[PDB]
Amino acid sequence: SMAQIKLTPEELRSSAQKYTAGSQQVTEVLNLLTQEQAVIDENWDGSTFDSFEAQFNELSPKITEFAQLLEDINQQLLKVADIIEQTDADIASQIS
Amino acid sequence: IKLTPEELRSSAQKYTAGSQQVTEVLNLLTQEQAVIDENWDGSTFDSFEAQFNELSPKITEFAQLLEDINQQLLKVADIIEQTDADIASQIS
Repeated sequence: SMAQIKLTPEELRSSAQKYTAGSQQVTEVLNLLTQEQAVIDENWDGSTFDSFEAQFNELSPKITEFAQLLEDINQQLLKVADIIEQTDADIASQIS
Repeated sequence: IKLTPEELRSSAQKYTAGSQQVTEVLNLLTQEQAVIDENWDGSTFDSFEAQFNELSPKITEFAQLLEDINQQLLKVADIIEQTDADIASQIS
């Protein structure tokens, strides 16, 4: 329902940008450190970081789930923003 | 350990910077989730709100893990640096 949305198309698009920037950063961190984790693993034998590696692997899927949620929110806000903007265009031109 | 103290410290820096960046994103977008909720009445946005809220605690756990890894890498680096100095002194 459009009556419930108190943000303008431009405001929706400003918010959206924060979510996509956020998604990209979280992904950049995850990928960088996923790699660090392997550099360490390869260059360090023993069980001394086994608990860290297991906690990391277990949390990792939560982190990719998060990055994709943020990107999905960006996409939805963008689409809703276009819909509302088009609604204003139509009301202004089709209503006398 | 095939890694020098310097390499360990360079790696540690990445974990702590990553920890901070992940936390900053969570913080910014937690605030933005509240702005949208306050400015979008009804239950339409409830699904995105719910997913975000469920994941939030795990994002916090993840940032804390990165900082813990950072701190241990730094401790290990200190230990190995003393070892390097003792070996060098012994041979010299």
